[PDB]
Amino acid sequence: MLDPNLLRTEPDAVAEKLARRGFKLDVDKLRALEERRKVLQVQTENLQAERNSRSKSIGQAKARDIEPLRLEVNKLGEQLDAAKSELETLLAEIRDIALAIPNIPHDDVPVGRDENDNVEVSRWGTPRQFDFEVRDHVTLGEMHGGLDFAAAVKLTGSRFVVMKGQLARLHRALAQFMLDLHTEQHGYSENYVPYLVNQDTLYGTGQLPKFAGDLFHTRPLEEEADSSNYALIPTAEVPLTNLVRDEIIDEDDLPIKMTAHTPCFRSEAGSYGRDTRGLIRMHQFDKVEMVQIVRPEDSMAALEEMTGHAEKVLQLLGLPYRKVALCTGDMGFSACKTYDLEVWVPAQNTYREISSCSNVWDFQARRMQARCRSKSDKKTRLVHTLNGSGLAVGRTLVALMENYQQADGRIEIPEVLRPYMRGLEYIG
Amino acid sequence: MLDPNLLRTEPDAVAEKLARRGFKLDVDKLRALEERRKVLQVQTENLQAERNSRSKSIGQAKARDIEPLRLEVNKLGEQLDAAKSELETLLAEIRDIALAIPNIPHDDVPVGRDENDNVEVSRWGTPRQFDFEVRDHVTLGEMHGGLDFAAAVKLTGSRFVVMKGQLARLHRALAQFMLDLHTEQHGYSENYVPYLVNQDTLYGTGQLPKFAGDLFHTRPLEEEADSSNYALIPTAEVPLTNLVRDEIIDEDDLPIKMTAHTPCFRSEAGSYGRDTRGLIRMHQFDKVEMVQIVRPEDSMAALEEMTGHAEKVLQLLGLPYRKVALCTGDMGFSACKTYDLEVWVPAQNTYREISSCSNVWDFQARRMQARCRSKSDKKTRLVHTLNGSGLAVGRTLVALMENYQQADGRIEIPEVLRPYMRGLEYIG
Ligand SMILES: Nc1ncnc2c1ncn2[C@@H]1O[C@H](COS(=O)(=O)NC(=O)[C@@H](N)CO)[C@@H](O)[C@H]1O
Ligand SMILES: Nc1ncnc2c1ncn2[C@@H]1O[C@H](COS(=O)(=O)NC(=O)[C@@H](N)CO)[C@@H](O)[C@H]1O
Ligand SMILES: [Ca+2]
Ligand SMILES: [Ca+2]
Ligand SMILES: [Ca+2]
Ligand SMILES: [Ca+2]
Ligand SMILES: [Ca+2]
Ligand SMILES: [Ca+2]
Repeated sequence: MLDPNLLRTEPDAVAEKLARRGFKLDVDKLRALEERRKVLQVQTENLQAERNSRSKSIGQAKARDIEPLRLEVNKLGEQLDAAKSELETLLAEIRDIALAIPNIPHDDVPVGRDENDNVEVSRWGTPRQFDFEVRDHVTLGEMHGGLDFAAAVKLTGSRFVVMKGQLARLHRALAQFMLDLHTEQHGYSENYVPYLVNQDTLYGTGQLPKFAGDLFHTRPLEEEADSSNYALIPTAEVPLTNLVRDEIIDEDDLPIKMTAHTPCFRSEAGSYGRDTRGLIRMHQFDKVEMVQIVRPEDSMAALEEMTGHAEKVLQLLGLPYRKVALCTGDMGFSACKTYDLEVWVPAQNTYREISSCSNVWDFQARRMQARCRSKSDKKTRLVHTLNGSGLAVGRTLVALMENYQQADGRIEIPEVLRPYMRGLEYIG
Repeated sequence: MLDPNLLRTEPDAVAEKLARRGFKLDVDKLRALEERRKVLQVQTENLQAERNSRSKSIGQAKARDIEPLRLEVNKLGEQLDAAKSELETLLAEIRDIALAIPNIPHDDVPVGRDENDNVEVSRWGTPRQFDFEVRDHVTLGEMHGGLDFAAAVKLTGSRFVVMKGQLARLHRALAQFMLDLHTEQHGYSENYVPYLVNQDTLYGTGQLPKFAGDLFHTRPLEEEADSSNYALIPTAEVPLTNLVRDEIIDEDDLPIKMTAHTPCFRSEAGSYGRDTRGLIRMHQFDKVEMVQIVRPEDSMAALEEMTGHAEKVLQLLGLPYRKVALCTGDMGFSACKTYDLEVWVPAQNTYREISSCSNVWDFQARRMQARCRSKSDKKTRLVHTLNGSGLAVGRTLVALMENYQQADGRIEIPEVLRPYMRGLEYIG
């Protein structure tokens, strides 16, 4: 959600910023609704005042015949309810527009139309030169009998996997290493969160109203008929960021740095036939998430810090990657500025996204009413929120298996993971 | 699913066994449906033969006028389709009865009506005598700021939790310790499984057709409209046992011992107001599961082995418990024989279930068509399946926090968990 006073005072300036993302703001519709709203607001508030006044006249006369007065108040009450419903219908119309508007890109963001207009910022590591024909992680998984997509189709359907034996152990070791790194070295506090969330949570981080189709939704439970319309989380960013919903945080307690390891569930609608083979694009994947709740003036510095935390995962694992500044046309709905880390994937002869690190500015904080106050200044402001993959575990397994594969298909265990695998040097 | 030949040859004997569970088998209805089935089966198979024959007469005459013959075959085809639909309606009626029948209890199971008729088999450890008033895990969680039920209601709703900081780390350490124990010492192979499963999987392990109401169901995805009617798993027993669905296993490859650490999702319908406070009864809980696929003659020995594996978790953690033989009236739908382990919970002044270990006999194997064959004997048989909690992680956290609490609320970390917590001795 953008600042409503910024949409009211300068809508042409906002429309100009949003045009860089390729989003057309309907300024004329917003203006026409806002002008009708002011007419209905005055009518409604006059009816509210007169009804409140005629109700007090009854109580007055009750002490000192209240029948003609009771009829007057019941007609006024009907008129007010009608005026309030008509006003509320217009408010819902404004909201349907307001809540579908993506975040204003920060000036640091380079202008572009799509991913081909993204800017490379840095590169670390040198892609391995192989003495044999590179096998992809799917072929390597079949060789070890460790990645079974056919069993997952039998259990569920497409875009699911069953991992077995040592490769399952390896995927667990990766998550353990990530959580320990962020909690022991990077100052994040660990969290266990619900994997099902309500509508308020989804509106809070921006999945609702515009991206219901990106989620798996659960039918309500019959003994919780009106309070269990839930959706599976698409990322731990959703429950973690909402932990500060309706809160006033003492600025001394900022930054709040949270980490979680969760499964993530996505419908993966559209882009038909893209990443059909393997673990890159699944309906269920594990991800170690980093979330930061910070003071408005520290979010740009927190983005650099949190991106470096995700980069450290790749560096310690010895995985070559490139850091990319996403352009205006390739950013997510909530982001005002994003960096993607793209890991080297030897069988694809390219870098593939393994992390997305974003500064959300005050966009989710406005929706959640998450604020901070200095006891000194004695003034509240909305916080800034940030989220970053540290990392997507399935895609890290893809990168690890492919970069560390041996001639016979054995997987060399990265040095930093060996204490997580009882000092095991190779799988196979 | 029970043996259909056993329901046909001796239904009174089966009804007698099932009566001990408090289940009334409708023998008269099954007999009446079975007798009508034989009438419809003969009519249908005669129509199938005559249609196949009149179709061959056409091809014959095509080489040598085929119009009166084509009309005859189309009328026969309509008659057969009608006879097949009528037969299929009767088959669905038999199935609705057959697939709602619980497993026949094994003779080892003591006869009883409910949990108060269960038999204690053994006891290990001595409940701690405290020098202060015992705090429950909810009060201890508030003291540490580590178990937050209010944040989870905000994120989702009731029967959910948010764990924060060191108590979240502890819950993770418990799962790590369990998976390592079973994989390193007990011969289980680790697995990463889908947390969403299809209808075939749910029918396979017995959740369907009778217990749809015990599950969270997801609405179908619009781009997978006819293949995404899924449910969240209530236990890793569901995806793990189904890994042998439609398989013929070489008996040399038995036992297949599988472990997984997953979240588990349950609607928790009924028993209103039971275990309202705390982690004992949640909509989402973590559990380290053990599953065994064995030869029919080894399942009773495998039950003792798998129960001992769950007991070893409690012993190494220094948690007093009691082993209970469930009576006929307290067993789950699929089980033919179950042992429950009940851990000491100091604030409740009682033992609470932390594990359920079952021999399912060939009940799920029949539904899944999971079989084994000796290359020697050259004869197939249905396998036996077994499942056991090793353990429910949330309830282990309850037991750990309460049994290891200090006077000031600090949590002493069990010795065996200290290598999982970087040698940390206490939380707080
Ligand atoms: N369907 C998918 N299957 C597997 N991995 C995926 C899938 N979708 C995304 N990822 C991985 O998850 C990472 C983070 O996803 S994101 O949508 O870009 N961003 C977020 O979810 C933020 N909360 C930061 O993690 C991606 O960089 C990618 O590595
Ligand atoms: N709703 C719940 N919340 C928390 N823990 C639960 C809940 N339901 C069951 N458990 C725990 O999970 C254990 C196993 O559950 S069970 O239904 O008895 N049996 C199974 O699921 C079998 N697959 C063996 O694990 C129970 O012994 C109990 O310790
Ligand atoms: Ca501070
Ligand atoms: Ca974001
Ligand atoms: Ca992205
Ligand atoms: Ca063998
Ligand atoms: Ca069972
Ligand atoms: Ca039970």
